[PDB]
Amino acid sequence: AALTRDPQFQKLQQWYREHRSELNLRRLFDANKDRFNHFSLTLNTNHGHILVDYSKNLVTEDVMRMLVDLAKSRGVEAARERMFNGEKINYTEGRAVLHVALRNRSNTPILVDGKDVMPEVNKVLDKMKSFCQRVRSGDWKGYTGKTITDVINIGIGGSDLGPLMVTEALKPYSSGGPRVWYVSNIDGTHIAKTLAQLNPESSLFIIASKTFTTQETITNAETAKEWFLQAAKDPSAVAKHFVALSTNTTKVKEFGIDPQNMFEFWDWVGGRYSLWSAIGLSIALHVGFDNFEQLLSGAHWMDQHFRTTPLEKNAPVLLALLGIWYINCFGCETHAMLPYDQYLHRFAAYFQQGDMESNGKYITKSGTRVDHQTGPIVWGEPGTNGQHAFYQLIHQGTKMIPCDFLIPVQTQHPIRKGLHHKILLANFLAQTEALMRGKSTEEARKELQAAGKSPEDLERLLPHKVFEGNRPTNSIVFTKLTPFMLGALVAMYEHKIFVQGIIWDINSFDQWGVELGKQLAKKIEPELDGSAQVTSHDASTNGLINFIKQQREAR
Amino acid sequence: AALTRDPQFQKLQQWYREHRSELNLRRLFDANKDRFNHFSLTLNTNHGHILVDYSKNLVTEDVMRMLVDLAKSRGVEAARERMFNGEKINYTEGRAVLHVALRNRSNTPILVDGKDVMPEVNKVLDKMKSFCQRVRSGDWKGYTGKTITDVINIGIGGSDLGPLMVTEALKPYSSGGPRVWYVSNIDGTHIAKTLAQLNPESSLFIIASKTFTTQETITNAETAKEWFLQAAKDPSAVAKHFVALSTNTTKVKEFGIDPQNMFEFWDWVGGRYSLWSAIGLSIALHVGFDNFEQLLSGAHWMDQHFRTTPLEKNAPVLLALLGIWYINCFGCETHAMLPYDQYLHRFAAYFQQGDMESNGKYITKSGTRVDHQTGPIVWGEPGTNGQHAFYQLIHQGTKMIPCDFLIPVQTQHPIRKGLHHKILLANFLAQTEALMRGKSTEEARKELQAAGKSPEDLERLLPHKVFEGNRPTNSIVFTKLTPFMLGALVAMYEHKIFVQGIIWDINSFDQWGVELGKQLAKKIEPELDGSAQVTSHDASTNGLINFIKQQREARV
Repeated sequence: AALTRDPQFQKLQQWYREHRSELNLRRLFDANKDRFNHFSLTLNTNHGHILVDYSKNLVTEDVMRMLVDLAKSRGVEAARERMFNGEKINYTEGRAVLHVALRNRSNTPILVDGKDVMPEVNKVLDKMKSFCQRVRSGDWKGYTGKTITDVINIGIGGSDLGPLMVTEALKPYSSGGPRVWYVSNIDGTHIAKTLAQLNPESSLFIIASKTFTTQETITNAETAKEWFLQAAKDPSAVAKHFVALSTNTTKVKEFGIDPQNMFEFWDWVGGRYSLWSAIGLSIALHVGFDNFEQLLSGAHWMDQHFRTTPLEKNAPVLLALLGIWYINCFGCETHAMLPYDQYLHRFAAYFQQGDMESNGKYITKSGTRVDHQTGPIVWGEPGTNGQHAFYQLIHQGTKMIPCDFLIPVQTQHPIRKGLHHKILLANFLAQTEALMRGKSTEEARKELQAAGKSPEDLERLLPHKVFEGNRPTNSIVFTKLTPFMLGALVAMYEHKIFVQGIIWDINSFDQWGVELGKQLAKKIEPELDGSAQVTSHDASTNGLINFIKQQREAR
Repeated sequence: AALTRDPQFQKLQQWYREHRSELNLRRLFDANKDRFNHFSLTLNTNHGHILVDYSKNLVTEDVMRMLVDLAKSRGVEAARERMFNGEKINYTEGRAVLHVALRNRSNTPILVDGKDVMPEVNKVLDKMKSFCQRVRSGDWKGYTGKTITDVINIGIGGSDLGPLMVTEALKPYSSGGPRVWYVSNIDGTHIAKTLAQLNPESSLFIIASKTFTTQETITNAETAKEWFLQAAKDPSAVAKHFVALSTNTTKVKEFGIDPQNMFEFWDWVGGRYSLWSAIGLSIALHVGFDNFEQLLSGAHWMDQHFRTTPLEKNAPVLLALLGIWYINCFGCETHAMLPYDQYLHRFAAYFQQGDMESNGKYITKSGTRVDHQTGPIVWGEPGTNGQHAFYQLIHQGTKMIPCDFLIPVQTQHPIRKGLHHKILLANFLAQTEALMRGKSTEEARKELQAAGKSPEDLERLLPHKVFEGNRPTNSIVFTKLTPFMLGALVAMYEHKIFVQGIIWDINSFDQWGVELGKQLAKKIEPELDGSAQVTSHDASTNGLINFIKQQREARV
């Protein structure tokens, strides 16, 4: 595969084989009091600063140089330019990759097949702005003349996770907006428990689906429309309560949706990169279009940082390279994302899709199977909650787990004269310090003697109180989690994912891996109907189906 | 370490070396039309059936036999009896491990230091029952004479995740109960945004902490009490709106809560095993104490299953053993929990604590460092949501990821004459079928030809459409997600975690790993006050602190 044959990758491997045991963070920090300055970036966006502190990583200046040389050798800069120039870098689907055009506040032309996309982008944005103002002002009324109080986004995957994560993160900015609800699961619990809390007269449903044929989304959409019409009766009332994020005008009209309330997007918007498009309509409804534009503008800022900054100082590149080091050299299967911010409680879950569906791949551009690792398993919960759930394992288990710790300097809720945020910050800082430093046998012994333990007591407990440390982390600290700042942070990780995928020589922008399960579910659905035993699959699938049929009729 | 020196483990590692490249699930199923019968268990709890189908695992009868031989050699049954008999098996802390006592509905005596714990378990349960009846009926009035409409649990870690997961999972059983809210993060967003939605006249706060010194919980509690008194003014009104769940009578009294408003538990209730105790009070308030007793009864049934069933047919043991196989022979770092149930959306997150804080260890009973893997990273989201997020990596990534797929046969919401649940069941079944079967080059080529692709386009696309398969799963199917059945399922994984801990010779029941971060946060706290530069740590900690101080004063 391309990566394994790359001479800079082999150089990196050889260094790792020879020098791994020099990489002790305590020793590295004791030997270089300038280490923070050498291995951190400060970004001034003009709308807050971002400090990317990567100094608690198992790197030296030589390792960083080797990693930048690998990004050069693997052609990261040229790939980036192909992305931004509208070239068809989604090569298995023959498609451009232009989430960057969605937020191109400069309106610099970006051509696909020699035709600037920016006018179509801005046309949809202008329709979003108009519709948002009509709904939020009370001008748009439901079928009995009431203003909209609840907006229900129905969609799966990329049509769900981004808008949910952002409206959760930007909840303080929703004054004057309707409540937002997200229905994604086909499990009928999800739509049913949502509908039970809503009034049809004042609810607006947003059906998010390019095809308007997606099975889970359209089934949920049909269930919502049945509930709605059980109240309203008149099919013409659907057009006051249902809009579409889609291009299938025919299916949209057939559903009962006025086609001027179809908000379009394009094939070069991947679902897991789509919150910047029409898919973000629920964001703009909730926090207002001005704040949605701020979200776009932050992403645009980070797009320019990624385009103009030398690789050795380029935040998404450096994040990507550190990840390559831990994945392909240390062999770490996972990457933890730990935001110390309750509003970001769905941030890690968003990047499960964005990272794992992008880079959970094993065929390269040439059709060759990889012979190395690709994307990691991403996971996490917000701090400080995760501290009382799983940090025991991060500190004292048998797994090396690279962690990104993120936090805003300024809280949206400075209650108690700042006391809560002060304690939050202190834990953010202490945890990465603890992971780095650990606590030696001698240090733990001293503590146990001071506590008065008997000599046999102390020797018993002592090994359990030792922290081996040397556990690496990134700390990402930013002034305040505003719409602009969130946009910049999300875009940063988008470009990290891109850089990693170029290095591995995979297509970060397709998802052929979802097809087999879809095909097999369609074959099973009709077999569940009626009471006959099923024999057409492997013995386990049959056995499960026949247990299901047996237990359908248990009291 | 003990495990590595165990002769049955060595025989497992040899079998793995000599036959690993022989375990292909398509071939196993083709060779053995009885593979599902031989590699599944059906349990009749008398309150729903449980099918634990472990046949899509990379195992043969010989592996399963070697795995059970390991369980006997590592002494799982004796260790189990020690736990159930009240011995001090939390050996680093000198404590018993008796969450099974909390749900011991048979009231068989369990002695600790020569005294039966059951009378006190039941005294607290009776107190919980009376309190829940009074609050739920409207008998219990707030300071202005109103009934309670909102219950707010303030607690973190083990005093939060359990009660939250269960109230979320059992939301259909909460008709007539007050709304429940969970405040856990120290981040002031969490309490602030909650208090803004509440009326002090009808909100009941529950302060949950064994110790009652958890800094996050006591700070949150003080913030809530300040807010409450801003409206109520009269400090004696606090006894009508605040109760405590703790082991520390004295710390609770020192906070200013009336002592008959304290619901006690005991040092042998680990926080991450504590929802069965007083810590479950918010569950009982929300769904009623009768449904809480069913939850306890479910766990009690699984406790008896675990205690009385031969190892080779014992559900928690078999799950544990399959985990050992994937962790210590295949080297899988992670274990995914994928319930096809939106009500279980917080189940995986609960077992992140239950599994990873228990078995995320590296020192054995003899004080020796392990020289093998211990507990995995647990993660997951409910299906079908996870399906559209990260299954691409499970199918076509470079990682082996043992997955548990869980689903109830009967939905709580049989809308559209069952259509939604039919589709959910189909996806539940197809995904494990797909992970097992894959799709070969030959099969993918035929599909592309049938779809009319040109030879150039076919050959360009073909390798991307191939699924290597052979990815193993458990399927856990149960009649219905009732209070009883949730109790049985949570207990089943508790005992899985116990068995794995005994096999690795670690302590599943301590958590010394959390101390260093707590000590270092206490030192940093005072340093954040005032504008002075901090120089007392490593350069990164200093540099972060000084950036925080710089930017605290920024106007964005």
